[PDB]
Amino acid sequence: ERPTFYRQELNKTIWEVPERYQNLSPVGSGAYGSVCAAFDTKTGHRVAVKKLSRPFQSIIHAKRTYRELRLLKHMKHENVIGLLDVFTPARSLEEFNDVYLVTHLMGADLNNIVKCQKLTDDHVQFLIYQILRGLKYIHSADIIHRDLKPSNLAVNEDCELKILDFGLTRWYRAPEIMLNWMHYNQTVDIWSVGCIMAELLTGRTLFPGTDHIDQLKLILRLVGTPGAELLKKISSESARNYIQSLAQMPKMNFANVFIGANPLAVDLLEKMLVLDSDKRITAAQALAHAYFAQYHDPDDEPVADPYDQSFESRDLLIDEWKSLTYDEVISFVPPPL
Ligand SMILES: C[S@](=O)c1ccc(-c2nc(-c3ccc(F)cc3)c(-c3ccncc3)[nH]2)cc1
Ligand SMILES: [Mg+2]
Ligand SMILES: [Mg+2]
Ligand SMILES: [Mg+2]
Repeated sequence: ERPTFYRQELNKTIWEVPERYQNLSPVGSGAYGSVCAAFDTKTGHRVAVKKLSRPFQSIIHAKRTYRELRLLKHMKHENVIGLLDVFTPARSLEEFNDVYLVTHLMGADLNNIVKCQKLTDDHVQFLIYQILRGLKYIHSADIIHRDLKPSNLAVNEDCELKILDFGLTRWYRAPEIMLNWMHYNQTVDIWSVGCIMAELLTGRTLFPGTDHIDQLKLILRLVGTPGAELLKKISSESARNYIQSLAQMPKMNFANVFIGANPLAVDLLEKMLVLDSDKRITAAQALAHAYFAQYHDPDDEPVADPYDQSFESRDLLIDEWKSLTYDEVISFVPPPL
C-alpha cells in the first residue's frame, strides 16, 4: 500500500513527502542534495529528510544514487547514519525521477561544537572514540569513507556522533590518495581522523594547503620526507621524482608541536599521522589505545555484516541503474523500533 503525499516549495525546490512528515524546515543544501528537518508523526521523533539532486543526470549520477542507497540500507551502528525510511512520490518505474532518504535529525557537526566543550578537553576523547567506533564497523565491511572531514561528522545535543556522506576540503586528505603513491587502504580514514583530532585540541587546521603542492609541503614539514623503506614502495615514477627533488625535511617532535596537549593524545596522533599507510594505526587498534581507557569496551565495538560491492565493477545504462535503485526502494524494511 502507498501512503498519501503532499507537495510544497522550499528554497526553489519542490518537496513531495508522505503526510507522516510535518513541519519541513531547510537545514542544508549543496551538490550532495537538499535536507529538511521534519517531525515524524508515526515515531514522534525529529528526522532529517534528504532529497537527492539530479539522481539520474548521467550514468555516473545514477550509479552514485544506487551506491548511496545500498550503503545506507547496510549501516546498522550507533556511530553511522541509519535509514529510518526511503521513498519516491513516483507510482511506477516509468515516472521514477526522485529519491528521498530519512534519518534521525542531528542538530550540528564538528565545525560547530559548544554543547560538548569542557575545560579538560575530555570531550575530544569521547568524539574521536565515537568516530573510531564507526570507522571500525565501516572498515570491517571493506567500506572506506575516503573524504572524512568535520562537516561529514554529525553531532547531537547529547554529543552523540555519527559518520555520514560515506563510501562516495584537501586539508584532511591522506598524502597517498592526494597523489596515488601506493594506491590506498582503509588507513586513509585514520589520517583524516588524525587531522580532525589535531584541530579539536589546537583550534587551528593542522594542514591548511592552498593547493595539492602547498598541501604536501605542509604535511612533510610535520611528518618529514619519506625514508628508504617508503620510497621503495612508490610505483608512480612521477610522484617518486617529485618527493626526492624536494630538500630533506626531518620528522618533528609532536610533543613540541602539540605543546600542553594530553600526552596520551600526542602519542595517538604520532600513530595516526604516519606517511607509510602500512604502519598507520587501524581503527580497531586505536580504540584499544589508553587515550580511550574510560570509553573502550571490546564487547561493545561491533563489526558489520558482509557487504556486496560487486556492482562497483559493472558498466550499465542510466535506465539499468535507475531500475536497480527502484528495486532497493521497494524492498526497503524499516528497523524494528
Ligand atoms: C559533504 S558536505 O559536508 C555534507 C554535509 C552534510 C550532509 C548531510 N546529509 C544528511 C542526510 C540526511 C538524511 C539522510 F537520510 C541521509 C543523509 C544530513 C543530516 C542528517 C541528520 N541531521 C542533519 C543533517 N547531513 C551531506 C553533505
Ligand atoms: Mg592508504
Ligand atoms: Mg591543529
Ligand atoms: Mg579496524
